[PDB]
Amino acid sequence: IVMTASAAIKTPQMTLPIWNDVSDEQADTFCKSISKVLLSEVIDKVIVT
DNA sequence: TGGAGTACAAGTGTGAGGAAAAGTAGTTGGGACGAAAGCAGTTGAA
Repeated sequence: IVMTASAAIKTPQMTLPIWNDVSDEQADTFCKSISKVLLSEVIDKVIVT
């Protein structure tokens, strides 16, 4: 912050307030709609013959 | 009964020897407490 005035922070974050009518089950479904999903994450095996 | 030759010693010049403790002659030994970060004008080619 004080030195270097870095536009490239190591861990840039963003805090998102959710509404007062949206629930926790609706919000956990919502976090999945944003997060990056590699194709690696859904693969159990790759068998190559 | 006088002289002709002649070895024994009194007597006279030439250099050659003797010695030592000082110095100097050739080899070998030895002398040399530093494998740091995000960042920026220049600068890579697209």
